[PDB]
Amino acid sequence: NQPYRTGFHFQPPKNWMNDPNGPMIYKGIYHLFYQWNPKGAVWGNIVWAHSTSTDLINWDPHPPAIFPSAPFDINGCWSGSATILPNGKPVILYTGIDPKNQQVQNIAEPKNLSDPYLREWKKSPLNPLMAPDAVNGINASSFRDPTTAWLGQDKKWRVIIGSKIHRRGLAITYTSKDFLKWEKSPEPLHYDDGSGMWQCPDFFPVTRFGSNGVETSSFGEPNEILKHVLKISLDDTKHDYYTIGTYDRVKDKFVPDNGFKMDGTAPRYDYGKYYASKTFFDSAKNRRILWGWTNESSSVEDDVEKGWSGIQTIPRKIWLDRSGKQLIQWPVREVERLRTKQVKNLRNKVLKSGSRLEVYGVTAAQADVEVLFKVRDLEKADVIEPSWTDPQLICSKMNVSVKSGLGPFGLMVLASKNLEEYTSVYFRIFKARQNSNKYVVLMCSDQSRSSLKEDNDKTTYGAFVDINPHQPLSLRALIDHSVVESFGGKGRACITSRVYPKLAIGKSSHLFAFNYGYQSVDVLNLNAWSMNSAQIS
Ligand SMILES: OC[C@H]1O[C@@](CO)(O[C@H]2O[C@H](CO)[C@@H](O)[C@H](O)[C@H]2O)[C@@H](O)[C@@H]1O
Ligand SMILES: *[C@@H]1O[C@H](CO)[C@@H](O)[C@H](O)[C@H]1NC(C)=O
Ligand SMILES: *[C@@H]1O[C@H](CO)[C@@H](O)[C@H](O)[C@H]1NC(C)=O
Ligand SMILES: *[C@@H]1O[C@H](CO)[C@@H](O)[C@H](O)[C@H]1NC(C)=O
Repeated sequence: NQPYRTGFHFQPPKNWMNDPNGPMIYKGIYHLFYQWNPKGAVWGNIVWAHSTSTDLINWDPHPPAIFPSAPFDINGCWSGSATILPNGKPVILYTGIDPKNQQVQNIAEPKNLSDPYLREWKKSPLNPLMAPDAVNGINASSFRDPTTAWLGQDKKWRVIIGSKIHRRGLAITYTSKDFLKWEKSPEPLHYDDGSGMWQCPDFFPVTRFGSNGVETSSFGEPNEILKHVLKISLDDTKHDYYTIGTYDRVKDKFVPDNGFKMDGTAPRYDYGKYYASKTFFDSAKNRRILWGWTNESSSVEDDVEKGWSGIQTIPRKIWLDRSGKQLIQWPVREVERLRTKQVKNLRNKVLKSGSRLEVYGVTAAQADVEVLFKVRDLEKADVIEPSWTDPQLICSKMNVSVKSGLGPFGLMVLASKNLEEYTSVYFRIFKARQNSNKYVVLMCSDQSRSSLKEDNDKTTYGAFVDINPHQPLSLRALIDHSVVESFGGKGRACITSRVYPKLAIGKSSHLFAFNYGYQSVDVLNLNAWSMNSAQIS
């Protein structure tokens, strides 16, 4: 009755969904809460719906845990997070709205401490632990989204909240004696002028040279080398920006790396439809999982008709790149279990100027794509014009049918029978200069013809990929009907989007490997795997 729902991602079986809340692991069992509306498909009566997992793919439902049932949140149960106590106990810090509509911070512990499901959450009476008042003085309507809490070189527990002072975005921190009495720190971990409110802030360390993530309370180790990443969801831009740096424990301030603010030149986790993103430390695999919400690119009139709004992007694994100034993301390996026992392959195939070879035997609407493009003679690449600095902007000013020396060439997913409607993520190579052997790799995700219904978020997203076009260029594509996640250079580039085709659905879907550019490129290899369904609820 509806071909726009995902088969292996995650979403409620009905109604609106928002921010990802309190992601963690306890007794080998992962947990996921989130902003959910039990009444309709439009933001409302938000509650902390629950679900659990053993492979971050299959989810078992559970009745809402944090919902309005006390003064301190009688008007709403906003986003929060869960900290792992130095004994294995998992609590929660969430923003509730009290009887006089003002963002207060409340804490919540579990009931049956032995229950591996933690379905019943107990909410302290001392709540709220933190609230905007006459002394702290802050926009009571702009003090929410508390992060996970990290100890320190002492007993002092630290955490930050997202606020704003006259357009001055920041992260208010509160030191805690023993996770009960919280003192309002007289200085934000950081802040940035210009950018509005700071939402869904997240603060966590990353080892420099290591794939597996680091704990949340790790401090100055003489053997291991740590770095820090503060990410915050912006308001007036609806994107996610992070930044890497150091953390002077003295002034409890965050110091980004060599000239890098949180807005202006700040990198995005995802250069497409991403939001409310948040991480969490996996004790079991020693990795850091990254959750992201991702709006609904369909008109609301649709969310009301289809009965649902909001999907959750596949948990990603992030970590610092070798260069040290960019996070590397790549979906959880355990998801490749939904891959059909079969295997669609294609190796050593030429892509003549403006050619395209179809990928046949595969659920074109629910698969895992993956290509390795090879570019010969990089010299044929064009030299970028000055102005072209914003990735997104270039991909929007130069659609798919506009040729380039090296490009455009990538994938066409959920493509229609004869291309009346298709999606096209691809690459374009240019020279940074002319003789200073340095190239720029453009990753574009065109949405202009993603569907036939003019009423959809057709905005195209753009991004740059820090890879060396000397070797082959990678590009993966998770395919799941309405949602498509793009990955370039092994995650180095993550552009996700939402499509709603009228002809490209179910068994009527097609895939396509193209190259409509001048110079012809080669397909060193390409594997498309059909993807079975995941038990979501
Ligand atoms: O409880 C809502 C929950 O969502 C967030 C996500 O960033 O709120 C933002 O998005 C809303 C929908 O566009 C806006 O109305 C709201 O003003 C904005 O902050 C979280 O901040 C919040 O916890
Ligand atoms: C509730 O928690 C208690 C912890 O003492 C546990 O003994 C009990 O099994 C739980 N409830 C049940 C029976 O599921
Ligand atoms: C800040 O607070 C004032 C009064 O509480 C409110 O009118 C204003 O909208 C707030 N600014 C925003 C949008 O964060
Ligand atoms: C959020 O989703 C809406 C549709 O509900 C879309 O139009 C918009 O581009 C997305 N982000 C914003 C507010 O720009």
